[PDB]
Amino acid sequence: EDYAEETATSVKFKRSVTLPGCSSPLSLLGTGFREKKFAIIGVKVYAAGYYVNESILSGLSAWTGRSADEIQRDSSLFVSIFQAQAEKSLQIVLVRDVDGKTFWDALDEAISPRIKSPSSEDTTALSTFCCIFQNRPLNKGSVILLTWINTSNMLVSVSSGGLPTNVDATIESGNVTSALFDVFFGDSPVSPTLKSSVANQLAMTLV
Ligand SMILES: CCCCCCCCCCCCCCCC(=O)O
Repeated sequence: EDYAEETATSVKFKRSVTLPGCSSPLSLLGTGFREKKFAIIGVKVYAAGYYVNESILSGLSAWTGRSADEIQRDSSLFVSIFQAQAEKSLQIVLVRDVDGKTFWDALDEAISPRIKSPSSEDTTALSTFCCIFQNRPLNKGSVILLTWINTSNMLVSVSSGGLPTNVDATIESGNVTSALFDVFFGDSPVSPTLKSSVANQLAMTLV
């Protein structure tokens, strides 16, 4: 159809989308959910959809004909996706309210271990990134867009509902851009389902 459904949360993701600051429409490559245990039982925090400009597919021809499992366990393939000279974006849709401390804790846990010694440029990028979320309630239904323009530039947008239409911030930092990608597609993805979904789709596409 025109929309895909994320199994666990039932959140719908349009298969082809036009995103803020992106010239060409992007195609949905995978979906998944992120769950976390704050107390006793794990709960679903958000649904996520990863999009890519179809132009990056040609750049992954070295992996043609590989299985989903081979693709999933190949770090070089995901690094190649990150390095591709095209636009990619992650659409996060909150399925529960997220308060300030919860948000900062998660951001710190994701960034800090990956950037032990931030450069002045990284600090500036992170400050700009955080400013967008400061004094901003992240209630259920909120949509966050993390768009990769290149290996060092990202466009970030947030809405309280519906796909953002504006670019809230543009940041420059290879370390921050790389760190955020690793959060979702590295060895310990926060959303194993999202990574597996992307791997499966790539296996079908790189045939
Ligand atoms: C566990 C609650 C976290 C709330 C997630 C809100 C989405 C913010 C997107 C910015 C990326 C920050 C990386 C951390 C991702 C994560 O821990 O789920």
